[PDB]
Amino acid sequence: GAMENFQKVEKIGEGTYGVVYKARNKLTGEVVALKKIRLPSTAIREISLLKELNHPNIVKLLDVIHTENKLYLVFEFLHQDLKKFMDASALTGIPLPLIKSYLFQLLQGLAFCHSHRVLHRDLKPQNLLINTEGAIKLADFGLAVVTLWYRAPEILLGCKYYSTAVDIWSLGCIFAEMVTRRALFPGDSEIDQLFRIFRTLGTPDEVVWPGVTSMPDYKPSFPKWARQDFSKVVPPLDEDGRSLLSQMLHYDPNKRISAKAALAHPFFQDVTKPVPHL
Ligand SMILES: CS(=O)(=O)c1cccc2c(-c3nc(N[C@H]4CCCNC4)ncc3C(F)(F)F)c[nH]c12
Repeated sequence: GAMENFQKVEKIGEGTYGVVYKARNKLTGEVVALKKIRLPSTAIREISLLKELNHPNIVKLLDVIHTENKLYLVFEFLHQDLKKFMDASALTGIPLPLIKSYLFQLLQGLAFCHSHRVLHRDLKPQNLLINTEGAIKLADFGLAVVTLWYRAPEILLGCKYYSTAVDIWSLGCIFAEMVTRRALFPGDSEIDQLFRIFRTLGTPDEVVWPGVTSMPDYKPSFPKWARQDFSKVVPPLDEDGRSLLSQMLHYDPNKRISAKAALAHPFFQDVTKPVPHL
């Protein structure tokens, strides 16, 4: 069939959706990442739309193959991801110029996506792919144990209708993690995740987040924790970085900085594109 054209090299992982292989296209010679999804006409169209969402900081969707109760997604292959790179840089830390470069590129990717009203919905270090050229790319565009660490509070509080702000939240959480070498909000249940957020950022109220007390899963019985200083949260990040990060972690989605506006932030005045040691 269609899949005879792909020579499996190795299983590279497995997710909620399905299994990912490193594979070789026998006709093009291309090395690819191949996702097998076990099985809808709406997914076929919504995924096919991702084939046109092409940007240098988005992993390239080469092919959508719907054959025989199975959907295969053929993607560009990259050798490393940010979770593994973070782990390999634990003793030393990712140098700030590279953190900055990565954050900048990811915001370009988001800006592009968000300009087309496409949300990612599920940014996490594992799905941010890096190469030897200094590039970082968004992968695994979510459609609409699964990690909760990068989930925006409006999602946790039961907002049915996400805005692009959910991605900015997630990227802020990733930025802080690259800086501190520890996850910002490592929740192990939805309530633990929400309360970890509250313990750092203050339990939100109508002052800081108009509408919060009407949200579907908002409970008046939530404990009232006070906000901590950001200088406590992400030392030794500089004032530009902390200012940007605070704007990316605003509780209210409508106050949260956009990707486009983040790209103009003074934090990026001295941005460069270093090459990492992989
Ligand atoms: C989170 S999961 O279960 O969905 C999953 C499992 C395994 C690989 C992937 C990838 C992926 N991985 C690579 N490379 C791997 C190489 C090994 C070090 N991590 C990166 N290259 C391209 C992709 C592509 F986005 F195109 F699908 C995306 N999601 C994955």
